[PDB]
Amino acid sequence: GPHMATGQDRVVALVDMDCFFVQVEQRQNPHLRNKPCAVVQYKSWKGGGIIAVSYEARAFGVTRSMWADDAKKLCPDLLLAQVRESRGKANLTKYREASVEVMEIMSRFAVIERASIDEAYVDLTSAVQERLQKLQGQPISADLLPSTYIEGLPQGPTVQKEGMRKQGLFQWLDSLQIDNLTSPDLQLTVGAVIVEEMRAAIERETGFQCSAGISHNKVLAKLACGLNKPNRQTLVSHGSVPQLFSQMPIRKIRSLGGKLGASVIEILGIEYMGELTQFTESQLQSHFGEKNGSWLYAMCRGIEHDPVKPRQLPKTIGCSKNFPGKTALATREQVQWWLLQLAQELEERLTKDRNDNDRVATQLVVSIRVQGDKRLSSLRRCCALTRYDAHKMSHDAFTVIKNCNTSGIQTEWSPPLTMLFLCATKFSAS
DNA sequence: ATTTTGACGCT
DNA sequence: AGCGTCAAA
Ligand SMILES: [Ca+2]
Ligand SMILES: [Mg+2]
Ligand SMILES: [Mg+2]
Repeated sequence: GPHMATGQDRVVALVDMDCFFVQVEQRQNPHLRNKPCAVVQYKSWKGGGIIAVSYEARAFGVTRSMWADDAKKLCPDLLLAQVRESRGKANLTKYREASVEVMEIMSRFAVIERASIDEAYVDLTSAVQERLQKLQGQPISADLLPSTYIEGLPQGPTVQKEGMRKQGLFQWLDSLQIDNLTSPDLQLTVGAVIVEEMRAAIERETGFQCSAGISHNKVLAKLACGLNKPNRQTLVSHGSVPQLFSQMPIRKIRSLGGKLGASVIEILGIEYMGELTQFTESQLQSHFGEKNGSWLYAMCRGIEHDPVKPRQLPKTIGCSKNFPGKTALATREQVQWWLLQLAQELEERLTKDRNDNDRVATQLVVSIRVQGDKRLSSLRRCCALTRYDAHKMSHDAFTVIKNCNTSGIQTEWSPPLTMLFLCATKFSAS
């Protein structure tokens, strides 16, 4: 009771751009705005693979990973924007640069952890304390929270979505204890005010809309974010966790969407996150290991301590290309030419990175896949990255992989290569 | 024949 | 160091 830590010590937000690559293309081409549209890579095979989908097109059932020919079967008027191709491969530069726009805006408000090209965690604890001091116990107006949902509300004794949103927000604000600067619910509420301001700044200065979750840790913030998409933000309080988790499939919590979450379900014979509360910490550790067991015991109670790491820039810079089916590289000069294309894109991005961010990569990671291999990577080998030189980098990658060739033949390559991947890693300040 | 990414844990 | 997991668009 009095010594039971409740995981209410921080205010953490997760901001995620809505249908991000689509929004980048729609900002560039106004003909695509407010339309069912998608972003596609390549075009020859089945119209290209869809990698992002507007909410208008999602209403027709269009999804990511769909071939555009099939998506057009669901959505005959679907508009498409193609990823740029350079040196024979898809090139994501436009989206990386849009991401920088958004991340630099967010960093004005607080320390951020770049979580992916279009999402960042925000540690708002300090900013919240300062805003609380400036407000002088003044109550928080619903007008400061015009796109915020309070998960779990309204409850107790309208048929429209905005009307529900407002009633729950009213109930929340009417219950708030604003005279206590230490109340975690008030801190989350002020966090939500700041996130409204952050999201307005992002939209004003880029045109991009986003959603956000606000809660006491990264996992709950990430979950909250997805509850009301697009263009809305959701506050998940500590008190909301029991009800929220009671029907929440385990696979919806970050890191449990894969094999571990499957084993939790299988071994324990449960379906929802809240059912985890009925096991002791030692039981969970026995099944899933010391670290996972401790994490699960705390997480099913809404508690998690993983910090928002101060890192706005990616730690690796990589280029990769698949060679599916019959395109798999079967000659030496094929392998070498594609290694060079990858190395040239890598050198461009690396030189830009060094100029912008005062750092130099020191290691080159070469990874390949062989035809008929189960895994995504069949082999991974490192070498020194000493010069931002695409010919040297491609030569060194070839040197470290040349020995994979089972061909007794000079020119030929066997087994054929279905994937090449060059990654620059191990950055040092420059 | 989703493809092209990025972070982190285990041994 | 190399492999595997989990996740983004
Ligand atoms: Ca997104
Ligand atoms: Mg995202
Ligand atoms: Mg997504």
